Amino acid sequence: SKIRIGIVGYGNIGKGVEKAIKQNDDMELEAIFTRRDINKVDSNNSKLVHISRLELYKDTVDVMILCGGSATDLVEQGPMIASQFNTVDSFDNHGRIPQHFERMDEISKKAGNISLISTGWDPGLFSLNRLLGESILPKGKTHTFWGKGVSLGHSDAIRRVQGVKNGIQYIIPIKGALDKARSGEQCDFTTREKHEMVCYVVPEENADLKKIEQDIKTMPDYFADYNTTVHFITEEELKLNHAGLSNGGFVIRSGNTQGGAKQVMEFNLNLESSAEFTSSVLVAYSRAIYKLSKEGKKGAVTVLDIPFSYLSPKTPEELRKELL
Amino acid sequence: KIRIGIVGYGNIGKGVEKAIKQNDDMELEAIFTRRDINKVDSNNSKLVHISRLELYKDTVDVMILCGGSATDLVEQGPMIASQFNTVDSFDNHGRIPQHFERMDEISKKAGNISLISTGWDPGLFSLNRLLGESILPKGKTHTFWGKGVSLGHSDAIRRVQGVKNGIQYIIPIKGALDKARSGEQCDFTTREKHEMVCYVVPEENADLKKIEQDIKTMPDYFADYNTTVHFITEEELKLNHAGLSNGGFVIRSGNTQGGAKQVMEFNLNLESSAEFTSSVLVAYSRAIYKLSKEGKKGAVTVLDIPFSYLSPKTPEELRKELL
Ligand SMILES: N[C@H](CCC[C@H](N)C(=O)O)C(=O)O
Repeated sequence: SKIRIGIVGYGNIGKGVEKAIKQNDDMELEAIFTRRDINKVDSNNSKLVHISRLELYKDTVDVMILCGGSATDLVEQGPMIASQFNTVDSFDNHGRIPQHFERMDEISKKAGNISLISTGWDPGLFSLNRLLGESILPKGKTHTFWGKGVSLGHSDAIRRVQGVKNGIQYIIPIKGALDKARSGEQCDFTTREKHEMVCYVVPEENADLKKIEQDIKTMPDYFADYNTTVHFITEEELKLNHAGLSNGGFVIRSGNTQGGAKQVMEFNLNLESSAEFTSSVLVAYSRAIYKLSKEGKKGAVTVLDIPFSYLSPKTPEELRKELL
Repeated sequence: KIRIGIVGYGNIGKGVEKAIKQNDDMELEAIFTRRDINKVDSNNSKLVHISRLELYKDTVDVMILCGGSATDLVEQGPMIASQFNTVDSFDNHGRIPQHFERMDEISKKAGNISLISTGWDPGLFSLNRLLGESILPKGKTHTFWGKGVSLGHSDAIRRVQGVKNGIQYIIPIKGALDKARSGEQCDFTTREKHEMVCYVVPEENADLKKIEQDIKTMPDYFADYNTTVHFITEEELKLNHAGLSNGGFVIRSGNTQGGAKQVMEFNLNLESSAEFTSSVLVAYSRAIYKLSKEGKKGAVTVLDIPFSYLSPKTPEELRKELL
């Protein structure tokens, strides 16, 4: 008796999910659904199944982990899957989360299924820690920083600059801000104080380096609001040292107890592989959704509705004896 | 609206009284003390003798037990749980299983709900050890307790022959902490993680100071750690040793299929450890109040409670704001 997992999308996250399932003995991968031509990419990939045959697996999959891919169904297809399976997704558009929740709720309830929306590290683990911080310390301030990581949007922006062959951008928490937040003194940080941006650019022959540096730094919407540093490197260095697969971040609650005592709570992540970590979170939550589906839970839920006990394959007794 | 009863008025109890003030949806019904019935520390309103506990039946929604002990909780916990929903911070890890069993039986029978062992450890740290373990199944977990008193160890030394009074501190070792955060994974010996520093006020009848170091060779408590012992006067202790600050770290260093280094960390830096525990107890009382109203009965731990239950905000407000 194993939890039967199904993966939709075989991009970085889908591949990571397949790997993560290998680290979970209570789980088994039933199929990986892709839009790609199976006849083109197959032979031993027994698990690969064309997306058109997804409906044929509504009895073989307990939880469908939605790893979109990078198309469009990364927003409108989950509702399609929810109508036929219990789902788990990492919908990361914070501003549109309330909308996605409503749509997924109506659909999952209608189909008698349960859908977990917006899990991963952010949304997900960071969300949980923001909630925990303001709940434990109602009087104080919450600060979320997103550790060194790439902003695809900004990398595309860099490439539009005259004289730029190729390049990459990173957003990085400023140590000074982290130190201040971590101390007891509560304060509100300006955009410019929380994060800085570092770019690594490969210039075209000639180009005018100083002009590129300024074109990027004064770029509105992307860099204008942040202290930005531009490093000029070769194409070789770019491929070698900027795969851009790592990330991290910090969630800090700086509060005061009645009396002015400084109380600080911090949660952070340092991920060599952002995608694989997100996949691991997705798989852990699949165990939770499975348990909940079996209890008869219907509708959409978020990480905020799920007790951590559901994330473990161990029994309640074992947890209270080992970890509490 | 949520009616809270505070049981015990030591540091945690005092902290709960203040923390309740930081929560609009809560009200303090009374503070129950075991101080002599005849004359208390100023019988003024708030304080009420423990004998009157029974009279508050149906006027108190949650009884927060602030009787920092555990041994006392073994018996006092069940007694209260048979009359009210309860929340405690039972901190003896080894005996948590027994405590849970007893409180569960009692609360179930009385139709109440009892949250046991919340606080920062057990409690918050417990939640993060579980989280780390679930998200990164292949890896190692390391818990460190920042510089602060280790209460029990203070009592432990107060048991040494010739010790009038004293205090001990546990201090993480920077080296182990850095390694843990490195994501390399590696077992540590108790001695590699923390060191212990004691400050003892000798009951110097002329008592042997060198023998006072029974502390160092003391099984469990010390000996497994490099322990330093400083002798001082009750005057020095009282003024320079108000071991109120504390903290800790819970680090999970793992690898995902393929060898990618993934590190998760949760830590606390508390100027007032007791008041922080007090805040944790109050937030969880809100969750217990809600669970009770839903019909939940029996014993629960922080591992069974969704984080949304800790907030007075609506599920929609949380999703729109924090998700
Ligand atoms: N006191 C708790 C947690 C110990 C955690 C500790 N073993 C570590 O993670 O380093 C227990 O024994 O159940």
